[PDB]
Amino acid sequence: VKYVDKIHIGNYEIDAWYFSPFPEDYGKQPKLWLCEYCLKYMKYEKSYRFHLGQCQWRQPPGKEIYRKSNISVHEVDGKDHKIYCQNLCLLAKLFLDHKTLYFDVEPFVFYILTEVDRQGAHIVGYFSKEKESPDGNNVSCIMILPPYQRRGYGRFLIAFSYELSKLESTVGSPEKPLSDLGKLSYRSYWSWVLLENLRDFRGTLSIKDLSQMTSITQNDIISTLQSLNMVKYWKGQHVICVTPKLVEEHLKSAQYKKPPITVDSVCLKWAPPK
Ligand SMILES: O=C(NNS(=O)(=O)c1ccccc1F)c1cc(F)cc(-c2ccccn2)c1
Ligand SMILES: [Mg+2]
Ligand SMILES: [Zn+2]
Repeated sequence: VKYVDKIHIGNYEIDAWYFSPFPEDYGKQPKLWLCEYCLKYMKYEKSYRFHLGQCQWRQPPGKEIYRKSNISVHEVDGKDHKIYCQNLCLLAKLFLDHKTLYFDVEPFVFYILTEVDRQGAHIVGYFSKEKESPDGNNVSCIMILPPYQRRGYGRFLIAFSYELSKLESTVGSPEKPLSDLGKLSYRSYWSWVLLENLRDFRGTLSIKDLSQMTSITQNDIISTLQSLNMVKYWKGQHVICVTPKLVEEHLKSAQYKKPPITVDSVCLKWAPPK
């Protein structure tokens, strides 16, 4: 009843954070070996090395809905690529506590973030999304592989998820409960997006205005402004209350000085030209 506790994927060895229900015989091995392109999981270095020489995948399946320079996103329908998405969900569960869904991947669309070189498109992370979210969740689960965490890739995927919400003419919010790292990442993302808009629009924006500009829900906006102490309350209404000294002294922290990977909406292929 040994669990999977270590994986080898690409040129990375990664320790597990949580139990993932790989078949029992796969957990018995010291490490489990993942093809970084098709996400097939294997029990031995020799089966892994043989697969690397045979596997012709060099990128995620599905449609490449984003490509700028060597940063790429693939949209993968869980129904059209069931095995690939199950493998993805088992991999993700090694690093996600709350994720309970691994094999019934059909209700979901998966957005795979990759980093490309001459060899292929190397998986960095993903977020899943319900094709029909009754709550209004524009992200179900989001996971960045540990060697890529805290390096801007999670920020890119969060920004990407709100770009999709904009093109759908809707607001959206990540599904709860958030992971520990997702909660910090969303709070940091919401802060920068809201603080940048208030700096560049003179604050002449309501909470509803910000919600339409960013596809962030009014609730997530309000709780973020509350954390920034930038909202007044008047007769049941939340009112933005902000000055330049407030905006700048919150913006000029070290948090908002790493240059992001940036979602260039020009390179997002949402609708075909015909
Ligand atoms: O890698 C991430 N965060 N660091 S970040 O990209 O540089 C960044 C900077 C500023 C603002 C936001 C932001 F994401 C990241 C983001 C998430 F949503 C989830 C996970 C995650 C959680 C659980 C397991 C694996 N992965 C990791
Ligand atoms: Mg590790
Ligand atoms: Zn493969």
